[PDB]
Amino acid sequence: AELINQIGNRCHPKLYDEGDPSEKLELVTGTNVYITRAQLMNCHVSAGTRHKVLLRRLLASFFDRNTLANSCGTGIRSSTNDPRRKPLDSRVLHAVKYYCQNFAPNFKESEMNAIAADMCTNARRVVRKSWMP
DNA sequence: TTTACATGTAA
DNA sequence: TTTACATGTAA
Repeated sequence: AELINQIGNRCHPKLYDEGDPSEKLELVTGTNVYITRAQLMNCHVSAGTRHKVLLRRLLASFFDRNTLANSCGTGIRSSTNDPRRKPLDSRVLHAVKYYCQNFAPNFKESEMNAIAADMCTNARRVVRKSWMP
């Protein structure tokens, strides 16, 4: 095919393959991280060219608010505040980050970790604390 | 009310 | 310098 030489879009190859929206795509080959075509599509539409928002929508696709609130972001170091906070799932985080650094080669590791920490930080400012003494 | 991005801290 | 973090801001 006349298309092999091209760099191509920096997205999931099957993403635009006309197919079942509920089909589970492996986000990055050999990571065992899956997402539905429809949901990955939804992440890309929402983000457009904003790699920062693409990171945020992918992370919210795997991690709900309570998981985010109880996580220390990437966990390169342990938490400053609450040592019971576990890192966000390391296998999911690497695949998501690898997928976004591949979607936007100027995205740096440290910007990506800073966004992941902010997700958790936002989840904690929203989660309502207990009203017990 | 929520959150993407900004600001600046503590260790 | 780095990184998890709470908070400020704008929409």
